[PDB]
Amino acid sequence: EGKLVIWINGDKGYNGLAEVGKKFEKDTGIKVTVEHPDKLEEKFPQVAATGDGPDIIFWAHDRFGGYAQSGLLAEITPDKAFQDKLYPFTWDAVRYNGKLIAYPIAVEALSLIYNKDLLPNPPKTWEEIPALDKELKAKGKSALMFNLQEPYFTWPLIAADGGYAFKYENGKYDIKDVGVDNAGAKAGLTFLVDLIKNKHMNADTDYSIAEAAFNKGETAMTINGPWAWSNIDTSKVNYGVTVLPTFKGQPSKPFVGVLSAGINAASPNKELAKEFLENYLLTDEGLEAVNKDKPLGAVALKSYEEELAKDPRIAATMENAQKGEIMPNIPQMSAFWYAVRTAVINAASGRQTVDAALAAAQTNAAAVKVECLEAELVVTVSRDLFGTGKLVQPGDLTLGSEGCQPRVSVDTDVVRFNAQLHECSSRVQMTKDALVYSTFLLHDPRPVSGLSILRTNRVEVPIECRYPRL
Ligand SMILES: OC[C@H]1O[C@H](O[C@H]2[C@H](O)[C@@H](O)[C@@H](O)O[C@@H]2CO)[C@H](O)[C@@H](O)[C@@H]1O
Repeated sequence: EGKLVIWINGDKGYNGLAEVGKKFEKDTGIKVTVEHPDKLEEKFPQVAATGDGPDIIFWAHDRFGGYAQSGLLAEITPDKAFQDKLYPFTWDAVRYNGKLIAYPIAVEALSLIYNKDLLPNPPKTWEEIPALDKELKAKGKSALMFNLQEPYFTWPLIAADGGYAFKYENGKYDIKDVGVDNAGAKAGLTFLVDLIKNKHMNADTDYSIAEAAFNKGETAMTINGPWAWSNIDTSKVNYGVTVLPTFKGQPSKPFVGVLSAGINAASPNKELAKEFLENYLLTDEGLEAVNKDKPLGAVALKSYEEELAKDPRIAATMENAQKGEIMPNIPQMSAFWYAVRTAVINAASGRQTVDAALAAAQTNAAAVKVECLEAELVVTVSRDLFGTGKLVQPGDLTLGSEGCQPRVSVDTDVVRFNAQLHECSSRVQMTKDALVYSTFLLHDPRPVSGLSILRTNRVEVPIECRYPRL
């Protein structure tokens, strides 16, 4: 106590935020340490639960609903005055069960970035790209390259024809109705898989690779957010930020993220944190510092938002955001992201059919929660697997092959597997960055007693853990 530790992703303007801390230390004498750990969104909950963790954590609003439910977040109490300074849309994003849990910072959205010396006219539709690629392939270039390793980037396409995360009905989200295995999704994803089959794109393409490609002018287009602009400005590439291409006449639907800053419920400096955020970061001078390092896009503060609205890049950001859908901040979000992530990855690698991959993503997102530990794996399965109300039995569930002998625990609503990674991995591989331990969870009620007909209750989902190669 007597300082502030802050966590924020590595792709954000952490250097600018540390400057806002440099000022905060000068005026109050309290030192601010800004950190940018990898997987900090998965790590925060882990440390915060043990009383530890940073004072302030930065991330899109979608994670904070889970945090608040786990009791890891202190409630924020800004007065009516301070509230008027921020847009009502941004406050809604950080509200869970009728409470304010974090401070809205900026509004993010994925935009289409093109290099106009290469491509004066950006494609208005996705379909135009397969052909536009052949033309560029002719002169040692590629049409499009972006991060295929994160569902955040490929979702805008999948969600175009009618893909959605959770059905919002009657004023609430139905965590059992997930729209990832419908025709709209399959369409979007199928198109993406085709691109990789057509070799118009590489399945192993991730953030840095797509960044370096576009920044070195090796590709005409890329998809990314405001934070990316800083590095593209330094590469002195004549680029442009425009609306995302439409898929089958329908516009791409990106998830709208609202960069938020929460306060650790176990943080001893709650008052100090409230000061820094309200009275140092959320001001014209504070947001300016960060924005300069890495663009925040459309800031939540009305005063500094209007000053940046002139920027055509921000305008295109807002346009895509307008055509997109705000992320739910419900705790089931993480399950959703994992489900989709695994889906896209398996499909793109041709390891699964689009129809199968999105089928498993359906179950995963609804019924399954995977937790990856150092040498250990935890899989939690909803007993109401199908949503029929008929609870499955533990003996019917099976993790991995015969060698996998996990410790099985059974609650009223769940069945939990604790498995050793070494014992339970059916498949291991290496990516640019990652070691991937993979396995499957299986529900096989058979042999059954009655005549199994219509819908089959044999379900198999992918269980995967990805670890950074250091
Ligand atoms: O891809 C899954 C991922 O999506 C979002 O993460 C974004 C984040 O919102 C952006 O600020 C920036 O950091 O890019 C991220 C994707 O690499 C969700 O916020 C996150 O929960 C989810 O895991």
